Amino acid sequence: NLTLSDLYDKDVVYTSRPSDEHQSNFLTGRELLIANQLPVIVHEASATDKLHQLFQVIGKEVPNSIYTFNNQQSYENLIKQLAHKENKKIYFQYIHDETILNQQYYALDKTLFVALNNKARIPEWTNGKFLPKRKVVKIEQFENEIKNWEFPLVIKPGYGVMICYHDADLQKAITRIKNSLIIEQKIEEKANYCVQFAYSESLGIQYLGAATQLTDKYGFYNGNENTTNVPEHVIEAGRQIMENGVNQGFFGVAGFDLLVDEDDNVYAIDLNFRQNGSTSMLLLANELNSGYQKFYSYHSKGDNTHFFNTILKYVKEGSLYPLSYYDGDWYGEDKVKSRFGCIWHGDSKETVLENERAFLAELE
Ligand SMILES: Nc1ncnc2c1ncn2[C@@H]1O[C@H](COP(=O)(O)OP(=O)(O)O)[C@@H](O)[C@H]1O
Ligand SMILES: [Cl-]
Ligand SMILES: [Mg+2]
Ligand code: NA
Repeated sequence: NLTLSDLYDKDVVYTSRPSDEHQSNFLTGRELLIANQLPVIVHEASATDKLHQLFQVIGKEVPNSIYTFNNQQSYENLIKQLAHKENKKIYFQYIHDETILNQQYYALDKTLFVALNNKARIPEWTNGKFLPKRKVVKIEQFENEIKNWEFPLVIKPGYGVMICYHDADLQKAITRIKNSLIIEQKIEEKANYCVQFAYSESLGIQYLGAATQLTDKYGFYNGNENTTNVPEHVIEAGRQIMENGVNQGFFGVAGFDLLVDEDDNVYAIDLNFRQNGSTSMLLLANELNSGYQKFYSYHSKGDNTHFFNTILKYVKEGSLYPLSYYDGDWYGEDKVKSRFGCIWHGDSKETVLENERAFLAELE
């Protein structure tokens, strides 16, 4: 299976940190087990002895090719040092301000990265295909325009995504809104997929697989599950979107949130020209039970020692594959909440989800 160094040239250094600072630090370790030879910028608390212990159980090692930082200033100074004095190109997962690093030191064209990930611009990347009823509306005209829409509908920035089923939901959304907004019909989906692809010049476009997104009825993220039953026309919709981005210079990993309705129509509701936590579930498939897999993340309830030791219990049982660990005790005992990203895997959904619930009960 592919690793990230297969996609990125030797001069690239990778950061998955968003520009909650502790949650952002926790994300720096997200890709460590798939990075291989790619150097990764990681918070010190994301690679303590606790991470080494978890990886050791499953026969993995922490990459030696990490650069660490411990606060905002050290993060920003490290980026400048690598680009200005070590001839590195920085591959970002999230938009960073120009004061941090001028565009000429980006591994991937910043203007293209912003355009590919701009939700208002989805129709450009699908060539007008795969769209629900959807309009981009300036905020001053929004309240009057929204009266023309039937429920259920979705409001997105052009607060986060606001799914509205009725007038009460809409009035709450309007209060939170008070330059542009996306209004979209809420599709009554029978399936969703996050379909993922990689590209490099030597490899061409490669389909990596797909994960289902677990979301509540308001779209809030509750994890990702494995799936091998992706319809060919869903894969092809994703491949077309990938090719559109690649043709303008995209390289690396991308994932597309594709919904399918009861008539098998495909809707592209979110394009992520960047990777996510579930990319690791696809690329580590050789080490996971294929029966059922669920990727998610968890926070300490307070006692970081009990959090870690409960995690270690389940890792040693073999049900729980550790991906990332932010050690809040790096700041002092229980001063900051530890955080953990992982894959539950096993023979069936029933047994795996029972293990997850047992773990959550043991924590609380
Ligand atoms: N038009 C839509 N129809 C149905 N569900 C939607 C729609 N837009 C968003 N959702 C739901 O909300 C979730 C989050 O929306 P998304 O646009 O993917 O935002 P994010 O950028 O936070 O991923 C989706 O995964 C899906 O479950
Ligand atoms: Cl843009
Ligand atoms: Mg999404
Ligand atoms: Na996106």
